[PDB]
Amino acid sequence: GLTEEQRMMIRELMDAQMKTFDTTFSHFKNFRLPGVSREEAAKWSQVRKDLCSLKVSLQLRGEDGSVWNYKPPADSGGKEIFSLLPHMADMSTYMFKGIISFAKVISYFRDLPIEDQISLLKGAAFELCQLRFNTVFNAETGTWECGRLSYCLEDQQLLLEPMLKFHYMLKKLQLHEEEYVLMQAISLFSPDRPGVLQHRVVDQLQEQFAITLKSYIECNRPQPAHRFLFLKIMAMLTELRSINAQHTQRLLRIQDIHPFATPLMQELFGITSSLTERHKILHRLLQE
Amino acid sequence: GLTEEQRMMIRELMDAQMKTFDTTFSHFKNFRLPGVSREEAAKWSQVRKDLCSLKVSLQLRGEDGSVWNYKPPADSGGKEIFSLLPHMADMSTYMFKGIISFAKVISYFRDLPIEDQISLLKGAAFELCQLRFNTVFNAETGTWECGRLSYCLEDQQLLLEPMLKFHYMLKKLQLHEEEYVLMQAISLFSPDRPGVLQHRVVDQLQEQFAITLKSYIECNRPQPAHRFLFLKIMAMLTELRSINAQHTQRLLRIQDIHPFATPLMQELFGITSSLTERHKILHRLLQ
Ligand SMILES: CC(=O)O[C@H]1CC(=O)OC(C)(C)[C@@H]2CC(=O)[C@]3(C)[C@H](CC[C@@]4(C)[C@H](c5ccoc5)OC(=O)[C@H]5O[C@]543)[C@@]12C
Ligand SMILES: CC(=O)O[C@H]1CC(=O)OC(C)(C)[C@@H]2CC(=O)[C@]3(C)[C@H](CC[C@@]4(C)[C@H](c5ccoc5)OC(=O)[C@H]5O[C@]543)[C@@]12C
Repeated sequence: GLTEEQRMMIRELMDAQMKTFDTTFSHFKNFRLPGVSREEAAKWSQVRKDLCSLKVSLQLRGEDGSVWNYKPPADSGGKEIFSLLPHMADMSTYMFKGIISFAKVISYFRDLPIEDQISLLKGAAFELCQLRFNTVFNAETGTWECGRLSYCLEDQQLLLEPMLKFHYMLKKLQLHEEEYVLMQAISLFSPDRPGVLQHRVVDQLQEQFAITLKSYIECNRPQPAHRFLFLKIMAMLTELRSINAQHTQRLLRIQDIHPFATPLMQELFGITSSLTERHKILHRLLQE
Repeated sequence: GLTEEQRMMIRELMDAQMKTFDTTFSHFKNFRLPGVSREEAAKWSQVRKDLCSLKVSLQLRGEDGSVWNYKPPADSGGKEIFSLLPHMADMSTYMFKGIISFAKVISYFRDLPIEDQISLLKGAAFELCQLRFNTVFNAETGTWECGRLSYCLEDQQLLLEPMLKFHYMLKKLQLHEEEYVLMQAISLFSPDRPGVLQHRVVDQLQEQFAITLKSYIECNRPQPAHRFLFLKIMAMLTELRSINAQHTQRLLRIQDIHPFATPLMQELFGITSSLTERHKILHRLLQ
């Protein structure tokens, strides 16, 4: 059995997840929709590879049963490849606000100095976003099922995209809600994000989330399908950190030649004195 | 061959058609799109019948190669069934303006008194719209191809709807452009529309268009096998008159419980002193 502190810890994380993850996306509104020669050669070739890996069609089900479907242009060579970027920025921004609320509700996060709160969220927002997205990923259809919104991979050869491989591999672990939310906490409380000052405090917090996860698995996963599950999850978290870094770089290349990121995204990802001045939205959201 | 008069009359109609039928729908813009308790319940049950006979899906192909597609809901029970009415009011209004412009170009129509011009257009506008829609109808895919915009039947049992049976049958006749525009003229110059005063003058003009059509077919098509093509065309026109009456009743019932018609549609369909004063937009458009 788990200890009382471990049971209480899982209860609090799960309560926070339920309060701050709009899994039906009911309150995601007012978003944008696609309308109805030197080193620049190499910059465009890269950004074209970057966006082609991120290629999905979009579905919007009306309350009535009606369905709008958007298929992106099939090409790659001009401003047509950027047509979903405003929408993607709005969705991402909505998800990031839910993750910021997730952190704020957690006692262990609330008590950190506000500058470390900023640094941890800068370091983890994309990671916790993928973890939440994975819970609504349908691996059979290659579709993220977001309430009335659906994102469907265009189309083996897609497993070559580390982002997509992550989602398929994580889904195959068949994790419980408790295990997702402990992955979120472990990634959130990463002691070695840039700018974090209380390394030792955050590190001791992370270690207790990891011990709670390992213990949860031991009490609830007797089957041989789940041998080494704890260590697989920890490896997946290390992979998520690498995919995080590849995205930060990917986003900056796209932003350079085609601005699209929202102000909160620019703050989270470093797009241009002290930590609190340079992140006024994050600072405001944390004081609320 | 045709008489030189007949040849000139066909050329006038072809020129009017060329000037006023935006066959690619390039200038249909700014249209609306479906957003992202006694006798009254008996009115709703009839309007539900009226609307589900008028259900298509909507496709919009962007210039960049992207495609937006809209599927309408199942009837259920509520205002969801009205979701495409604003868009259709915009399509119809666009098509009606092109038909008013069509009529205006034609010497034989221009020479009629303004009140009969109004009456003939009120009587025939919907018919000429369907004749023009037929020319962009793809019978194999059940789709009206309107440039970058398509209306697709969803789906044998749809041949039960007179409107759809009309488009499939007319398409099967494989008419020439010249035969369609003569069909438009014969429908437009119908003497028996409500309010027409110069019945005999209009009847004689219609007969000259019918005679021109009959002779066109005699002279251009391989005599036998097209033996009764003219009469088949005339029977399609009769059927179009009845579809026009059914749709007017349909539109009026829908309008009553869910207003959607544009001002021009209100004038054309009688939706509320002299015929001019009750049709100020039509009057303006004709001068
Ligand atoms: C692979 C991809 O296309 O991802 C698409 C669809 C998809 O296949 O899977 C998931 C769910 C993983 C993926 C999650 C995700 O992270 C978002 C929401 C993303 C859309 C584009 C980006 C990457 C956006 C960006 C960055 C640069 O150009 C756009 O940057 C962001 O921070 C995030 O919005 C995302 C989404 C929906
Ligand atoms: C069967 C149907 O779904 O018809 C659809 C699609 C279709 O399959 O075929 C065509 C293309 C011929 C057909 C032509 C047509 O006439 C319009 C534009 C119509 C939509 C509804 C109506 C009838 C509208 C009305 C009246 C009452 O409620 C709306 O009134 C009007 O005057 C016209 O807009 C029309 C349209 C697009």
